[PDB]
Amino acid sequence: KTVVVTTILESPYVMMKKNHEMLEGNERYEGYCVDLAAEIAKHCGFKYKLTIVGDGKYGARDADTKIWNGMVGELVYGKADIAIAPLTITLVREEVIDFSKPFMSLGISIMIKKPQKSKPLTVERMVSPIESAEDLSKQTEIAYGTLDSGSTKEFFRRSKIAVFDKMWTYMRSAEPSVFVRTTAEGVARVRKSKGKYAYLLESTMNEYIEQRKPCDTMKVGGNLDSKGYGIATPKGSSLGTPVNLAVLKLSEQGVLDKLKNKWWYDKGEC
Amino acid sequence: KTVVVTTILESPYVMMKKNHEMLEGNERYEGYCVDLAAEIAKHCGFKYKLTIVGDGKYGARDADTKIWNGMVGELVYGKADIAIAPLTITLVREEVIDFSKPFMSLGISIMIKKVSPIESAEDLSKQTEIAYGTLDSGSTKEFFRRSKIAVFDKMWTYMRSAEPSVFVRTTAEGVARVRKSKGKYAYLLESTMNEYIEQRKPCDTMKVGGNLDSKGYGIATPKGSSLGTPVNLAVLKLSEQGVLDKLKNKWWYDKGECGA
Amino acid sequence: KTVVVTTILESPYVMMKKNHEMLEGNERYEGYCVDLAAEIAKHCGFKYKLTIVGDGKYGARDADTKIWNGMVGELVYGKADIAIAPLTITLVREEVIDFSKPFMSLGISIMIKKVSPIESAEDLSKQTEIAYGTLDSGSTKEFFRRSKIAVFDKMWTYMRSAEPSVFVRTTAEGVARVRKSKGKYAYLLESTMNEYIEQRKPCDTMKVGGNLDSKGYGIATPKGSSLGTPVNLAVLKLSEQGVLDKLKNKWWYDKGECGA
Amino acid sequence: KTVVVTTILESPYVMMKKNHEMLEGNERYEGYCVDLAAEIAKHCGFKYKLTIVGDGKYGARDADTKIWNGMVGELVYGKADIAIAPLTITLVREEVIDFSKPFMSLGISIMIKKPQKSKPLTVERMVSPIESAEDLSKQTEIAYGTLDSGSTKEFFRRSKIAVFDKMWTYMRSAEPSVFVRTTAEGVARVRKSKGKYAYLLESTMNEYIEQRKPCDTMKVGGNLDSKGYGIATPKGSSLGTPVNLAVLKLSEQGVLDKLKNKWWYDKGEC
Ligand SMILES: NS(=O)(=O)c1cc2c(cc1Cl)N[C@H]([C@H]1C[C@H]3C=C[C@@H]1C3)NS2(=O)=O
Ligand SMILES: NS(=O)(=O)c1cc2c(cc1Cl)N[C@H]([C@H]1C[C@H]3C=C[C@@H]1C3)NS2(=O)=O
Ligand SMILES: NS(=O)(=O)c1cc2c(cc1Cl)N[C@H]([C@H]1C[C@H]3C=C[C@@H]1C3)NS2(=O)=O
Ligand SMILES: NS(=O)(=O)c1cc2c(cc1Cl)N[C@H]([C@H]1C[C@H]3C=C[C@@H]1C3)NS2(=O)=O
Ligand SMILES: N[C@@H](CCC(=O)O)C(=O)O
Ligand SMILES: N[C@@H](CCC(=O)O)C(=O)O
Ligand SMILES: N[C@@H](CCC(=O)O)C(=O)O
Ligand SMILES: N[C@@H](CCC(=O)O)C(=O)O
Repeated sequence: KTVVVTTILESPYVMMKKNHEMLEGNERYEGYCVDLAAEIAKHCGFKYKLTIVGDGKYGARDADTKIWNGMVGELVYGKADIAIAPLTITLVREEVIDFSKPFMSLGISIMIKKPQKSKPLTVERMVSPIESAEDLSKQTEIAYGTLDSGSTKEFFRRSKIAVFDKMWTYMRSAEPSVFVRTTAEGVARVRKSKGKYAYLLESTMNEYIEQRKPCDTMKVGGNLDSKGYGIATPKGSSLGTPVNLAVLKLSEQGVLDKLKNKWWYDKGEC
Repeated sequence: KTVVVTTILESPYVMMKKNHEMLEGNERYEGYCVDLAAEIAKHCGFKYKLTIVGDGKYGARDADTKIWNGMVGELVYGKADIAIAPLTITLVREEVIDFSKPFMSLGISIMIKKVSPIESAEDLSKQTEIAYGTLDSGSTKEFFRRSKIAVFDKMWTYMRSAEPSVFVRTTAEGVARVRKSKGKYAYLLESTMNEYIEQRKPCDTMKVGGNLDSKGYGIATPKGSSLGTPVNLAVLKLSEQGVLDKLKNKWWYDKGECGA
Repeated sequence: KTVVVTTILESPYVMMKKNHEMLEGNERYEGYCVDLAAEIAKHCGFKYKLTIVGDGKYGARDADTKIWNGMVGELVYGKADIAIAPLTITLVREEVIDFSKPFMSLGISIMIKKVSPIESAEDLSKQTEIAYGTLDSGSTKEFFRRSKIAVFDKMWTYMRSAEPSVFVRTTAEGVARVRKSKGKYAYLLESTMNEYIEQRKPCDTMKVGGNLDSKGYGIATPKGSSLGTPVNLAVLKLSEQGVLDKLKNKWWYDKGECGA
Repeated sequence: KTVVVTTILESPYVMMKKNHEMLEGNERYEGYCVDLAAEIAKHCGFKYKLTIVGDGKYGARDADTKIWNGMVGELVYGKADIAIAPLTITLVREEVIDFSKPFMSLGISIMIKKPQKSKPLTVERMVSPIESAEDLSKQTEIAYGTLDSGSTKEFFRRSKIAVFDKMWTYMRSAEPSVFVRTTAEGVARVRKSKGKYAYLLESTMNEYIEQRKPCDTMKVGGNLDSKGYGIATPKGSSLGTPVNLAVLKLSEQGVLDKLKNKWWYDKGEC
């Protein structure tokens, strides 16, 4: 029996190959997550089929409707067996699905358009109007937002820290809406907003986008928190312990480090 | 029913208080792990008693004996109910005990005395002038022993065949040996311990290069115990509430007895 | 019995003089390989005739047909008696023809137009901005095809799946493509050819990095022929007498039509 | 049946391990040649034993008696089957034994004691009294010699080049004898002669000795010629073709390059 591996289209985790029109099956996709699935299969023998989540969402719970959407919803309602995707381990998600040990460490970072070089002996220096989350919250000329139906938005919603609470209070009543539907949409907003929009995304995606052309964006400050990506399985499933053991084996063998190096830094430019 | 909490004396995780002679119970202990244990107990809602492991070892399996020692042995053999200590999450340990989600990130680092010719670990393995060792009965030693990476294979080949014994009994003794080696001995240890040592007086040791790999400390529970899910949710809630970051800042950088 | 010698038009190995239209026989050819063939004939004591291979290919076997072309094909199928030419000694060729001892050392080198950002082979593979190719039906292409090293595997994967065809038909064609690419294309060729090109006008190309590997040119002879031992002894005698070094200096640095 | 592999005690080709007193068999020795023999065995399956030539000589054709000695001699007379050792491919040797493709390139170089750095804005410069071979031949205040019963001595003996002929003419009638019995003896002579002795050895050994402590010797100029080391085998033997094919396989596979890098440059003490 073949199990369903749900995932989301997000570079560099899951990207379509250039010649993907003539290919079929799992060979159309490429990235970190497809290699992770291949290594998981190598550890524990099973047949898997790569599928993309229908709504293109990571997962969230509506307050009034109380139905999980995205990959978490797909896993909860039995439409998938395992989610090998950049899914953030959160307390609310852990109560409805099973998470393995983290395979990648990350944190919430800020993305802004890279400032032009300041000419004024004849040294060149780069100065950005945002240096930390606190000054980003204090100012009001640059709008900021997160990804809709994501872990960062829920983190800001349920944060009792004064700075993060202030940012959330600004976000919930910002006209026009500062929330985006996709990471690429947020990066496009940052690029075309001429320095008047800051995107709050994970540090891994931020660094990856900064490492590729045209590299007109930069990451400012440090990470707002420390989290991780976990492989998710439904509650009471027989694939949880083998997946956790496989992740631990890959971590000890150094496969994860080599995968990160070959998918993030060996493919950068500029 | 009071829950026995095994732990090890390792700064800044667990320390003996200055007036611990005139104190009883858990009130004679201080550190990151003490506050973490207090918050875990508050979240779960149980009474706990802090106990120090009889042998100052984290845990390992002896060859041709298959007997666990340290806090891992204290857990597999029913002598303890939970282990709130800087216990590295490893593949070998996870097959006998239940680990929660990591609460602190870390990695293997190199500590030398205060140009830094050694720099990275590859250059350290490329030079026989400087000796390097690890802590015995620890995750770093097992990581080096089982490593299939070529560089780490050469490092393990050196350590296993070296006279005198390049391994050390305790982390404090290892950093002392580094201090008194006049730049001839290098210590391999956890990144958090290295940072804590290098931020303290006399600040005669420094950390060179990045982390060799990345692991985490987890709260360990006996396999099949009923405390695994509650402590896992407690760790997740503490991480999302910013408590773990504030505790690390309090016990690593708030004091800062050095100029940096 | 006149011995048919097959060779390829490559500089400075074989050239068609300047007034070849008014010359017949071997007198219309010049170069390192012509002098080497003259020395080999003088040592062994046989009359020889220089012929140019019909197709300007060094030699390879095509998949699903198992037919050799070029000088290797000229030797395996009995069309030639000996091959004095810059023929790289390779494992696949050695199983079908007899190679003598190498008479010239060489290696695979990278060249671009006139500090180079490309630097070594690893950085060249990493930077997708610059395209790199290889001569068709040569030993470099087969070296990259059969290579199991990861970096060379990436290079070969790029070359096979490249649009337009990153390969070239002749060495001069690749030289011209590098010259007219304005620093966008890099050529992968032999070290000796690279040095000869870079030491000639207009001196717009330079060799970067070191040598990817180390190989040698050998005098090829049909398998199980009576000429193998005499030509091997002749090559050894020429090497010990310093004739090969003298010829290389004459044809590589004596002229030197460049600013260096 | 197990064949006999004859070797020479030369570093870093064949070296004894520190704990070689309690070891037996092929595990006693270490170096480049033992790994070469192991790879040859892996390519073509056979059982081999490592022996050291009795007289400790590479091989030379003794005049008058016309009897070969050393590794070449013991290969000719049947007491050895294959010589995996730094044996130079020469015309005289090729006529009595078989030689494979060269597995390592080399040349004749000059070894002199490293001079002290010159005191003279405040830059420090290194100046040596010998820069090439012809100036070494011209002067007479510095003695120089080669290895007895070696390939370099034979090369100088039959060389018709004017400068090499002049060096040979000086060498044959030099008292006390400038020739040494072992490479280590010549290096000791260079070190203890306080700049009044130059040792002519192969470039590989010269570089290896340069890279190790106390590194008080240096190589001046360039190689006098271009040669190579071959895997010798008796004339009309069945092991010549498999040995040649294995050498080609190792060269194309990159094994030889990594072996040479690990033995010569990885263990650099200076
Ligand atoms: N450098 S990285 O982000 O690619 C990365 C991050 C991590 C890795 C491995 C790598 Cl390569 N393994 C750890 C795992 C190992 C054991 C301890 C924590 C989990 C279980 N999680 S992690 O700390 O999130
Ligand atoms: N900054 S730190 O080292 O004290 C640190 C490190 C980590 C924290 C929290 C903190 Cl404060 N939480 C994560 C946990 C949270 C959820 C996602 C990964 C695990 C489960 N583990 S971690 O990445 O090892
Ligand atoms: N200096 S050079 O490249 O023209 C050159 C290169 C080489 C020469 C001679 C010269 Cl002049 N001879 C050797 C041969 C001689 C004997 C030892 C190795 C082979 C057999 N091959 S080589 O190392 O490929
Ligand atoms: N760089 S090195 O001296 O260790 C070295 C030197 C040589 C190598 C391989 C290496 Cl790694 N292979 C060549 C061989 C390969 C094929 C072409 C010439 C011989 C047959 N001989 S070589 O040119 O003498
Ligand atoms: N990785 C997040 C989504 C990305 C983001 O919110 O920035 C998740 O799994 O929910
Ligand atoms: N904290 C580690 C020990 C430190 C070390 O490996 O030196 C463990 O629990 O195994
Ligand atoms: N001279 C080489 C061809 C050069 C190349 O590989 O580009 C040969 O004989 O195969
Ligand atoms: N390699 C040489 C010996 C060393 C030398 O003469 O310098 C030989 O095989 O004879």
